Amino acid sequence: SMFLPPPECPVFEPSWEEFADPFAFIHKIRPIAEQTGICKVRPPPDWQPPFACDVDKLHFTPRIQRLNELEAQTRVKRDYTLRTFGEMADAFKSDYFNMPVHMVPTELVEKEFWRLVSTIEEDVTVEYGADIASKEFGSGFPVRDIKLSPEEEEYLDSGWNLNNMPVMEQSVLAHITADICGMKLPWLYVGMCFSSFCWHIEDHWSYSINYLHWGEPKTWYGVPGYAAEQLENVMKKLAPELFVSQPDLLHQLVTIMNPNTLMTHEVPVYRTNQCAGEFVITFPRAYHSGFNQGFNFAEAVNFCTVDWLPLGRQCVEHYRLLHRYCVFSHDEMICKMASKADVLDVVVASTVQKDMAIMIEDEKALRETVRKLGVIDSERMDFELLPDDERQCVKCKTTCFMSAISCSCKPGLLVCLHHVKELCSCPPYKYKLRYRYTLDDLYPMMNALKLRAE
Ligand SMILES: CCN(/C=C/N(C)C)C(=O)CNCc1cc(C(=O)O)ccn1
Ligand SMILES: [Mn+2]
Ligand code: NI
Ligand SMILES: [Zn+2]
Repeated sequence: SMFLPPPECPVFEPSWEEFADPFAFIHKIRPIAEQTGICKVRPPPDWQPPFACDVDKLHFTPRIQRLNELEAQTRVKRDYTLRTFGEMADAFKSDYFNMPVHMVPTELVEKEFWRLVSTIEEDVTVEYGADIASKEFGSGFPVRDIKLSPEEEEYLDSGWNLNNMPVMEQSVLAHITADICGMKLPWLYVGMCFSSFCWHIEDHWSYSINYLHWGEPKTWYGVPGYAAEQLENVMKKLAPELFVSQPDLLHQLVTIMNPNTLMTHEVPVYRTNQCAGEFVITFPRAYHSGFNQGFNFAEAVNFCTVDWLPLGRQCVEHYRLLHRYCVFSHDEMICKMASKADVLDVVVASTVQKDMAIMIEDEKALRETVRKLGVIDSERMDFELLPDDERQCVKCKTTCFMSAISCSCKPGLLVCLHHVKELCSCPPYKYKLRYRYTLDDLYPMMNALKLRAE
């Protein structure tokens, strides 16, 4: 009546053989899990990585969260150690319910969270150590440096050690060297009761893998990729403030919204309580949100497989339509992988080859189009050398790589080939096509992938 819990998302309990290879396992579950957006994976009972960080020596400054439904919050933002944060978090939850922490039922915390965010008259604020870079704070998983124990060493090379997943051969980012805003490095989340993550999808519609190392559960809500635009239409009607365009990547607006509201508008929503030692996997373009039941410690990483690759291209097209900034150039990634065709995994090579064929035919059509507009002059340009802010389309903000148009009248400015008319006031003969590759350069790059693929 007040809150109706969404149905449970799928839970998988792989055997050790199934678990050994995460890419194979994630591909196998895709038919089921992509219908729910999120799923939970319980590792085999003996897979128990030991936790390595320290409670007194690592510091962080958490974000302050006002728990108000539909209120705009920025997606990324007093000093605490893990010890002092834990003391604050435990006292908060204990005092809130006047109970011991392990006695507060998860169902009650969930009901209370949704009551609390709905009520104007409540002004409950909490703190969340969110989006902490593993660079500075260190990973919860073992990494090669401190002398590691034999127990720690068993997990250095695990496929489910989140440090390794981005650099394994079946990762399409394995041979990519640009630093990509942390898409290959894990991020940490130090939670307390009611600290929350707003509704969002991942950069470039990537997967995410999320591991709860220890503490009280993390409650999730998830929506399948197929329903993403449904959800966005519901949210735009109820909170249009969130859909006004932002000046950069760091100004993304997000919010808390009751999943019953989505369910009332026929958006499918699934839930789970993720406990210590369990993974949650989010699928491409799968909206998710949630909150922590109490003091806890989680680690997550973006993840990009051969299954994701075609969706990556659709994402950048969607970003262009919305005038939203890219984290990296998808075409640049594809061309980097083509330049390493000889060392790619053969299934990766085959998949890149297919995406490259689409890229080449689209580029051919765009170049024919701008030529018909009277852009005659051209010059090769190594787009990859330019900082991102020097190669964004004036109009749609896409990061250019394959080609762009420049104008001697407006020095430094570029547009992508969809927006030739938006660059400058001057006639078309004053423009120049700047291109990374000739069409004749591209066909052999694609053939190398084909040879590798066999
Ligand atoms: C892969 C980690 N990541 C990238 C970090 N930022 C770009 C800094 C994310 O944005 C993950 N998405 C936010 C989020 C946070 C939580 C959480 O607070 O536990 C759960 C699910 N998703
Ligand atoms: Mn996320
Ligand atoms: Ni437009
Ligand atoms: Zn453009």
